[PDB]
Amino acid sequence: ADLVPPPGYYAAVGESCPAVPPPYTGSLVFTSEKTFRSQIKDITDMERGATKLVTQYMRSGRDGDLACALNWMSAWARAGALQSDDFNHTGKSMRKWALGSLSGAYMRLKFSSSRPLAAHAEQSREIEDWFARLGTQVVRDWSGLPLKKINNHSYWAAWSVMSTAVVTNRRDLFDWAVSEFKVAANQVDEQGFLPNELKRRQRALAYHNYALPPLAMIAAFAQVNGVDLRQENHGALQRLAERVMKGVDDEETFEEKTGEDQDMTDLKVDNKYAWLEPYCALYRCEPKMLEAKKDREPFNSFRLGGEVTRVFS
Repeated sequence: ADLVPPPGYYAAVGESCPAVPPPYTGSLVFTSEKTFRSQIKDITDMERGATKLVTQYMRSGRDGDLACALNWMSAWARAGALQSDDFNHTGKSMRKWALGSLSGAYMRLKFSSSRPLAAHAEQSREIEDWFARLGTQVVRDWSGLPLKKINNHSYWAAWSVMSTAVVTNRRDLFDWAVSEFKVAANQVDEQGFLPNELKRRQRALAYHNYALPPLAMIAAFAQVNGVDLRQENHGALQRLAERVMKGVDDEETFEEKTGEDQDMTDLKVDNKYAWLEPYCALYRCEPKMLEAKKDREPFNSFRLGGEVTRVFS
């Protein structure tokens, strides 16, 4: 049967157009900060602008908004943007993040019970082929790695692929994302830690928290296509999630494991707990987990397709 997203992505619509950043067709050889931000400017201007044009069409229904979202994505699609075989770790990291954001947003157009795309067949097909080509490329980018190398980058890659899988109806890509999810569930030790993110020393809590959104989104998407991943490695996802919340409350447990006082800069912002939306859709959340969900809504996370609250509701 055809791959589907969670119920929320079938939401009805409602219920000019700036010039498109030059499509990035270059080699993806970037610097991992002011330099980095500048090298990836057209990619950043794309991922934010397209997502916000989708968001605003889904809210407003105005038919110019749709035209503009599809002109933006189909320009990049038609041009073969981010397809290069010349890449470094940072450029392949950028390919998958951009796939992640744009496919996550376009999902709402693709599956809305309004059928916005019924009028835009050609441009829609240009965009789905582009996402499938990028999805096939991401798979190559993060395959044949030993456990020592499999970390947050592989998890977010697996989400970008899953998002692509459902948009393009590609079971090959679905299956890859589920396997990657399985590897990641197995990385979760008896205590709910990921050894590789324990290497991040003072950032190990932040990086543990950064792993939950991709993994929870993959579990949410797998479940609506009949693949329940909630009990993987004795409920590893729930084990990792619980452990992350004990840590954000009480830092000490991570300081004890890493021997290091934890930087709480990336546990500050509300966007960074958006994983509570798909997680509490999957697991019976306790009042400490539902309260953190209640007070920070509604979540906007570009990297997950924008309005995450609206699609888990």
